[PDB]
Amino acid sequence: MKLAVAGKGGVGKTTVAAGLIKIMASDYDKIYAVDGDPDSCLGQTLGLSIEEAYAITPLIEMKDEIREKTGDGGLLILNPKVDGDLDKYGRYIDDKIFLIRMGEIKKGGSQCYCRENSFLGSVVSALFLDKKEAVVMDMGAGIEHLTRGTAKAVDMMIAVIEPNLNSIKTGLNIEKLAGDLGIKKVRYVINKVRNIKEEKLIKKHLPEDKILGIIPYNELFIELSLKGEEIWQSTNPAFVNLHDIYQKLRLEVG
Ligand SMILES: Nc1ncnc2c1ncn2[C@@H]1O[C@H](COP(=O)(O)OP(=O)(O)O)[C@@H](O)[C@H]1O
Repeated sequence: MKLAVAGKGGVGKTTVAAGLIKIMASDYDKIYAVDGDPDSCLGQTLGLSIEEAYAITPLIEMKDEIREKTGDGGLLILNPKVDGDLDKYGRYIDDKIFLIRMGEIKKGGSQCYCRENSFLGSVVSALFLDKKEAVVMDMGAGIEHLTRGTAKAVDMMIAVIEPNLNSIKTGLNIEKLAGDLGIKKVRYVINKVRNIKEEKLIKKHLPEDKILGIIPYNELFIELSLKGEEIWQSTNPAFVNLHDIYQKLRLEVG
């Protein structure tokens, strides 16, 4: 199974991705947790300490492997090859979850251009097309990491939104981009709903079949965030919601 989780920053996109990763880590023998969003740490949210996460060097910073994979000094390999060498780009969090941190993309200007991007692209592409084990990658609303090439391999794009017009619009934006790109399934996860009014607002703009589930606002996510980190276990009343979301998710995929 290949999943993409997108959402504007602050919507709780990383928290949702981590939750799904935690829950599906028992239906698969391995899962590629891919942090495609620099602004938030999928690693820490997954339970890693700020030290263990930093140590897992970001794809964008493997300046040597980038030079070697895209040819150096002489050649230039427009199509870097990366497969068996994936497990060298991350760390196993445990016997099931392998984490890869993309690292922030750049643009610069006529200096050291396009190389590293073809590197990350190769990784993403290999993860979705060449690899067979479940993959769950989170990303911002721009879903910049996906391409028509990989889009065909994405079983589902999960748009995480909050219960308000703006955010709902962003969700719809994501649905458009994902669609244009060729992803067949785009489902929503409304996070941080605080009252019933919000739930109604949601239903008034989004169809029922397009909604995976709702996650209530909960102080726990804030407390566990900066101490326990085990923010996703029976201990959390929101886990019931994740279970529902996940179950509904597998009903549509496989
Ligand atoms: N359902 C929720 N209820 C309360 N707080 C939440 C909830 N989901 C996420 N949060 C908080 O939202 C903040 C941003 O989460 P993250 O998932 O890191 O955001 P993004 O990935 O949207 O930048 C985190 O501090 C997280 O604890």
